Amino acid sequence: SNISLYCLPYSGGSAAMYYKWRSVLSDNITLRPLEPAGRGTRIRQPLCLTMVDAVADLYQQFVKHYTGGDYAIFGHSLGGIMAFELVHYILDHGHDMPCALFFSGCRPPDRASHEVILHTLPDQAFMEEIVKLGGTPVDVFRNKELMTIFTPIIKNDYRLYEQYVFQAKARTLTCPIVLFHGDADNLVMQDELLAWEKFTTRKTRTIIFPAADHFFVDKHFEQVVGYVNQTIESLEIVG
Repeated sequence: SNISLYCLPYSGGSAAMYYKWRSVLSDNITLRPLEPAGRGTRIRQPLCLTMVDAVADLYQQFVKHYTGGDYAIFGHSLGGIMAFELVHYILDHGHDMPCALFFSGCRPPDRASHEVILHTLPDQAFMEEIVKLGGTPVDVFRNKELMTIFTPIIKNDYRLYEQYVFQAKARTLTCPIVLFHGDADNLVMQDELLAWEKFTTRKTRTIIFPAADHFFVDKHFEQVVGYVNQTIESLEIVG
């Protein structure tokens, strides 16, 4: 059979971070990067206003290639919160349960709080703070051209994650959850990820990348896809 893997990017990111995944993903996995509005291929679209609007926006993307087969969802950081909210929104529409879900660099949705509200800082102070936190690569201040166009986009995505307020759901997921974590990640508290297990009736599994920061998802993408591959291959054998 075939399975489509929908991938959501981190804050400030675009679907193109996942284009390179097509060189390691299993041959019966169809890559389906989902482009959030206002960046990448959807740069002309207004930026989302609230998490619920951003989820409705991605669902419209989802239903451009979704015909009822098997599927999984991967998201990194904000993309992981959006993946969580999006799956329940898909289920609220009457679609089937995904095969598996991957939440990378993502604290549990009931604890996905910001210890600080950064999005209300002046642009200059915001970008210095997120460079300090490892919430974007430090080579971003090199090109000040790049920063001008880029700052509104990443600041909006921080606004979405900071104003996010978890509300419990009408259902427990019934698929496996896989969690990806870089042990040197300052924005994800390893101890907290145990709060992820109540959100599915199946096994949660955690994979820690040694000597890896927030952006292990790009630097070690081949290993991440190695695990996505083994998760899906393992479900094709035993369900």
